[PDB]
Amino acid sequence: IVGGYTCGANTVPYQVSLNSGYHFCGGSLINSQWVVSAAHCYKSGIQVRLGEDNINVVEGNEQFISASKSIVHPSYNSNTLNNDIMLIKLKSAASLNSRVASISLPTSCASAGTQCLISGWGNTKSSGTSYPDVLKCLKAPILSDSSCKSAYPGQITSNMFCAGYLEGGKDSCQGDSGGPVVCSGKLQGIVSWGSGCAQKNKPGVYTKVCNYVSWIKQTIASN
Ligand SMILES: [Ca+2]
Repeated sequence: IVGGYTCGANTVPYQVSLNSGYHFCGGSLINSQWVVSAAHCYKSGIQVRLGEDNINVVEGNEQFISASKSIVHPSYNSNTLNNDIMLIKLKSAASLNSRVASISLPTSCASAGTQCLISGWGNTKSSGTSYPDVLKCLKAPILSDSSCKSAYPGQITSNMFCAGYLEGGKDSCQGDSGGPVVCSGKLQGIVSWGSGCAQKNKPGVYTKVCNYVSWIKQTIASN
């Protein structure tokens, strides 16, 4: 997260870190057994780390649970990033309390101008590289479809939206991938892609979660 703030420990209780020997992506806990992330975060051997603040220090609220199965969206295209969503099942159910909690799925799509909270352990610099240990947060608005398409000609599908600031300076970044965009207490986006980070006229692009609620629910019901 570039141009954000330190969230505070366990203030984003649905935020998970996906670990394969090291943090590599965010995700969002959506029930005791299941995490939503980006398909471009797929790999084998994932351990889901819930209750994290400092990802390099055991602070007392962690739950580390290996994934039993990952399901990339049936129509994910890794070239275009269309349908950049993946479900991860935990081998055991997480213990839920105020520091580790699921986030609700949307019942309706969000509109441009809605304010959201984007979070993660990704790079905090727009030029060069610095990875935080503690969770970072950014409040940002959803942008109009027309401004999103104008920013990224030929690239924005109906399964994507832009959020952030066209002036630059405030965005998600590498290592935030897969993590949440939460608006009015609902998971509306997944950190997906962008050109660099926090660049002028190049906002963040996010998977439009409201399009996937049917698929998420039916997948959970049978897996
Ligand atoms: Ca920790």
